[PDB]
Amino acid sequence: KAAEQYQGAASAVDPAHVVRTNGAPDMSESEFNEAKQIYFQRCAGCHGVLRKGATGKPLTPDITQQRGQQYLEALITYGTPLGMPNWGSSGELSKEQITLMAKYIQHTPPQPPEWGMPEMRESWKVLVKPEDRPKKQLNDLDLPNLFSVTLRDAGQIALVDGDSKKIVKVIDTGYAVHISRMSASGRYLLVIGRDARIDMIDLWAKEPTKVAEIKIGIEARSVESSKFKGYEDRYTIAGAYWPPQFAIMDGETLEPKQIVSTRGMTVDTQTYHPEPRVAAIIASHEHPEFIVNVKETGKVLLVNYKDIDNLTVTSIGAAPFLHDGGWDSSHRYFMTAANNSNKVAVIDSKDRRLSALVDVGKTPHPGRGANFVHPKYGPVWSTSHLGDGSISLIGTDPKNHPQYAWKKVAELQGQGGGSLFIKTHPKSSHLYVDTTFNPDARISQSVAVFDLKNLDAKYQVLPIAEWADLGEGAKRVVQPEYNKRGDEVWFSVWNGKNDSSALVVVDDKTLKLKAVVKDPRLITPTGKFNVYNTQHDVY
Amino acid sequence: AAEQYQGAASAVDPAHVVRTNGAPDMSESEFNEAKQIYFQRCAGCHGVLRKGATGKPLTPDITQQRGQQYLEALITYGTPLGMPNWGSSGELSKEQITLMAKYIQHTPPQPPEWGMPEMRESWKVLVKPEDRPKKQLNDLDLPNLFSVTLRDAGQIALVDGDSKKIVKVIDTGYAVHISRMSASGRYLLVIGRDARIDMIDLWAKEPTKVAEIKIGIEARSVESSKFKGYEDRYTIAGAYWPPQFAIMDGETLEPKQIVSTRGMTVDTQTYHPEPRVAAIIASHEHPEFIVNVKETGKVLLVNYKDIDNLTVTSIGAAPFLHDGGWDSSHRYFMTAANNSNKVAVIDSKDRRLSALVDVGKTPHPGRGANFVHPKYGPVWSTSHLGDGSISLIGTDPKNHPQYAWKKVAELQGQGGGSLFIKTHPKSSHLYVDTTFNPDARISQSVAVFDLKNLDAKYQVLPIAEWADLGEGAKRVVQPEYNKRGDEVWFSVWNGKNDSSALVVVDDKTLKLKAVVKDPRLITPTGKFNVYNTQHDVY
Ligand code: DHE
Ligand code: DHE
Ligand code: HEC
Ligand code: HEC
Ligand SMILES: [Cl-]
Ligand SMILES: [Cl-]
Ligand SMILES: [O-]
Ligand SMILES: [O-]
Repeated sequence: KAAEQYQGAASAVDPAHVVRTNGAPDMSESEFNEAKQIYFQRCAGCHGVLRKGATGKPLTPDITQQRGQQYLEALITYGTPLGMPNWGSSGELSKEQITLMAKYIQHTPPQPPEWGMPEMRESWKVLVKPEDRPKKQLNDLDLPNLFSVTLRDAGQIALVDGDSKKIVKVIDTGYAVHISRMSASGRYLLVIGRDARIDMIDLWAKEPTKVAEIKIGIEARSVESSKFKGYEDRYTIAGAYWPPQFAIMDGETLEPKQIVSTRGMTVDTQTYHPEPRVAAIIASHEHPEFIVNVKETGKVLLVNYKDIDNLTVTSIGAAPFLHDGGWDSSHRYFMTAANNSNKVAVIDSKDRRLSALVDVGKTPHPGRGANFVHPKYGPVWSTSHLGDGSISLIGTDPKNHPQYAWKKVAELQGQGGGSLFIKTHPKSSHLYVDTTFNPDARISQSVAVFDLKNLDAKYQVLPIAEWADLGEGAKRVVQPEYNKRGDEVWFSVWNGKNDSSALVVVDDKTLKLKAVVKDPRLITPTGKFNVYNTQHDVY
Repeated sequence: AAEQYQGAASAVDPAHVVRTNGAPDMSESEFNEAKQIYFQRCAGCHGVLRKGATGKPLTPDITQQRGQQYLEALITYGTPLGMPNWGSSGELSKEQITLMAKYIQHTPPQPPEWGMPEMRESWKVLVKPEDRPKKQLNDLDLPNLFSVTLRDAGQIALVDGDSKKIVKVIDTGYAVHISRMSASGRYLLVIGRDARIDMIDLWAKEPTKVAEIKIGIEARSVESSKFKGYEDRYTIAGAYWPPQFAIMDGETLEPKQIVSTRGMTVDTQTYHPEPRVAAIIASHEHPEFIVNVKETGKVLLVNYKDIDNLTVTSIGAAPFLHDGGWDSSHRYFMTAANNSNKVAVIDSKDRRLSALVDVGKTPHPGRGANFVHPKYGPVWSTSHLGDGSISLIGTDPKNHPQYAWKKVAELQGQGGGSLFIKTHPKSSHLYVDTTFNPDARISQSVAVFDLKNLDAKYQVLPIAEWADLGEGAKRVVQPEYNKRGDEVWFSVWNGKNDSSALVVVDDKTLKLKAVVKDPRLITPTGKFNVYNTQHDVY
């Protein structure tokens, strides 16, 4: 009873300021559930699970009830010129469904489940123990020139032989794999589904097979491996959208070791955000650390894994809505884009500080980017945009080019907006830019190609989808990617699940069609990752 | 383009996203009546989101599982595991108990957040640093000054150590929990349970405030940078609500950084929506702050070398971290994980957990008591709330490795309900209070041990009786020495409508030396001698 009286006094919290949430329009289970289904299918991607993920005012009951039914129905029906699509005018949703959505967002957001160590360990599986694995490569494949291609809707990936242009093996994975990464030893391929399911693949088995799997959350986009000298295959890390966390696992068995929450304060307003989704992750070559991007809070965390028992993290403020990015030519400065902020943040992995914030076009989407030496400006890194058809060129040589370092030194103009990936190679004199989400069929079905030796000349349009000879469907082209020797560039013709897709290969030296990869198993091909170029960050 | 880019369905499955309810309907006045009682009688232990106590959380998934009649029965009769009985004791009525059972079956109401906009708004620079004196403009003996908390009055009193008189009374936040000194010895920092901080300049004609700010809705700790070359550089504070800690300018109190403590636990490694910040201590080995995170049982090493890009080292200890203090060398932080019945040892130099020592039932050391044992060498001691034991733990890995981080021995006090143990380098006595012991006489007195003869039983000093105050519980709490170390002060914490006092004992003779009475001395609690606090002399 002593300790009971010790903790007996009243809380300093004032009961009058603790608020009960409600005042929302009544809706039955049937109604609420119908709206909820539409929300996660059509609205969650942008607005998040807790509805504070998009720009502008959140869809939380404090704001939505302020607006009212009529305002909400009207906004959902016609959308806004600032990124909010129209659901009524387009005919996507009915007025009955819209009335339900307006009522739905006036209620407290329903909570998805958490995903802690117990859930992770339960999902963890060692298919083949390290001891039972081969001591050397048991097949005669040219592993470095292998391509890990995502068979999105089929929940698989396919290993495609670079030179033979044929599928060597199809592997079952998590749903709609987002990216594929290579371990520092060049032996293990890591893939992560958008459902947060990771699969570890041993390229040395007679037939490349999975040796381990685990689920790190409910939804995720990124996975990465330790690339600092002396740590080959030591640790694997992955970022989840939900729950807002990232986990570190054993690089050899995928055993969950540490789980860290990213819920916290924003860089701009320094206010609390309950859903800071983890975006791009890149491994540092300067220190034994992982560079993790936190979207909504706009924070870049340097997670040191020299000692994972007592985790040391350095939090660098950048800019809101961090997404994708990649190394500069020297592999020291992490060029990442804060797309909704229309800026590119530059992270010095050596000094461990924000080198700069560069103003670019509308919604930068570099991917990993494209590096090359500009005649006039020296070493640069480039990115295309979703919001416009411009290409930003940024100086990345502070040491020998201080006049151009971290400055949007110049621009280029591609076919138009809706661009996703820009690309080049050290041995190439070409710069490729796609237009996957451009509203025009012809533009979305082709790629622009610039001449690095003559940047003043207009790009040449390569009819990628046309060359595929596939028939009907949107046939959107996406992410250009080089081979080991980078004497040929690959593209994906992302056609419908019930349509016909293909991989188109172009001779980089001549800009001529070289091969077209077709197979009934090649369903909804999206991302493609050459083993060598991915492992050694060649872009 | 961007609308089609971010247009695919979320991987989150709608069928697993749950809408909450199935709770017993209650009107606004019924809900508010129950809510008021919750924060007044239950929040302390269970927390705002009701996941703060041991055992099962009071969240709707568990409470609705238990049912209305199970909940009423438990609230009425309590349990022998830390849950008080509210019906049997007659504290709450059956109508109120029914309202509470219904209340906990509903989603926990949410108090507001408190970020940078709220902090800068509460921020006030009363006297700019350039307008502050360049020298001590008074004749006071600052180092032997005592900062006494006048809890219920929302003030503190500066009492002159040698003269025994109140030098000044200052208006502060409600119920200040602790006083702390800047490394320069010039500034006094106080923080109320309401999270309001006040910076006082002891060099002014009259010791007055020069700045203040609110860093939350509820807090308990505040600290100053004590690493060499960082004198009055930064000031940190931990809050209960929201679960965060903030770093400010050690000269103006200007909010700089705010970090959330919400995260995974050390044991189950699961998410905890309310890990509250406890004790905080400034490292002397590295320019960093050592912060304790209760519920998640984590000890963070917040480096302020570069306040723009904060680097934090998270060290897992044990759940329910609370208070603690340095060993004799000021290298190892001895903190208690009360509900786990353990004391964690954090090596601030090597920056790792040196060990987990098993002690008594609910250890409550405060800052602890360091002294050299005749046999086991240098030790660090603590008393308990759960029992009458006193643990002695070896703290010398270099010259006494065989006793390092071990419960080397045990002493026995008057009983449970103990809050603080104390000693001094110049003293040969060890004092331990028993503030919350259910027996009036035991709670109104303290035990004193002879460090030159630990085998001998303690002596009992009638502190409250010596005060001659009349009626009231007259609970005695927290012994504290003067800079010299020949005087030991005690607070006689009586009701606000009763008479309280500070009793001072001659440590050399164990005889009454003085009694401080004043109509302004209302509900005196914590007393902090300037020198001993500033230099961690304990
Ligand atoms: C955070 C993130 C990364 C960086 C990972 C890294 O390198 O660590 C990334 C990279 C990528 C990369 C990396 C390419 C590279 O060369 O590095 C690819 C191929 C890719 C295919 C797609 N992405 Fe991606 N992508 C998201 C998130 C991300 N995508 C989304 O949340 C978004 C906007 C909506 C969604 O539904 O997921 C989205 C849409 C897409 C697509 O439309 C693509 C083409 C197909 C799909 O399945 O969604 N994302
Ligand atoms: C986190 C924490 C510390 C360590 C701070 C540091 O070192 O930086 C501390 C220290 C302290 C210290 C430090 C003493 C020292 O010598 O270091 C004092 C005087 C003190 C007086 C009280 N404490 Fe305290 N105290 C709490 C929390 C804490 N108390 C509670 O939450 C609790 C259990 C319940 C409550 O109602 O606050 C509680 C009850 C009490 C009391 O009942 C006291 C006697 C009076 C009061 O106002 O609550 N606490
Ligand atoms: C700390 C001194 C407490 C105060 C004040 C209150 N509660 Fe508590 N409660 C506490 C503990 C340590 C425990 C677990 C005890 C055990 O035997 O497991 C509890 C438990 C409860 C429960 C039951 C939980 C369950 O098993 O389903 C209830 C319903 C409960 N407490 C309610 C509650 C209320 C409403 C209180 C204020 C009027 C209250 N508790 C105060 C510790 C403490
Ligand atoms: C991204 C491609 C979006 C999708 C898909 C949906 N919304 Fe959206 N929404 C988005 C943005 C960028 C904004 C801000 C627009 C602005 O001009 O400020 C919004 C805003 C809304 C609002 C209004 C909020 C307010 O100002 O009070 C509502 C009510 C809203 N969005 C609802 C909503 C629903 C129900 C959706 C799916 C059926 C949905 N949005 C999709 C971005 C995007
Ligand atoms: Cl934070
Ligand atoms: Cl965490
Ligand atoms: O992407
Ligand atoms: O305390």
